[PDB]
Amino acid sequence: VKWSEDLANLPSIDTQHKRLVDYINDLYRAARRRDMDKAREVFDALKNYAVEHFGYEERLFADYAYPEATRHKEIHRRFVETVLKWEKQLAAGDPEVVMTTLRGLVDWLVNHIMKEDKKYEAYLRERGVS
Repeated sequence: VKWSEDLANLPSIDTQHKRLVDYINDLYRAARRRDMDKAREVFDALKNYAVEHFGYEERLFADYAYPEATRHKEIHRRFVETVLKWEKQLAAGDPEVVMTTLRGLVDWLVNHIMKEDKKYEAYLRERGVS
């Protein structure tokens, strides 16, 4: 996926978001090849990685006393909860269910990056974060 100005952010953050995009692409690859065991494998990995990327941002919020840390962490938390629900549907889902889930993942991620993560960039940049 492209990297518009809104999606853009701190280099180390761009690196992790792009990795989420890679996992998203891998998930589409599995569905495409109609491999549900691989799709479930990738989703699991996509899930753990998102939680670690959230934890990385949250650690930055802590380190630099980011004012809007509370709201942001709760948004992160709700999505994880959502990802866990989606995860159960893949147990008996088909390539179609994978694609619908994939669309939800994409819709949330892009909106989140452009509207929530973007709020912390200037703040962290002016404090020496990269």
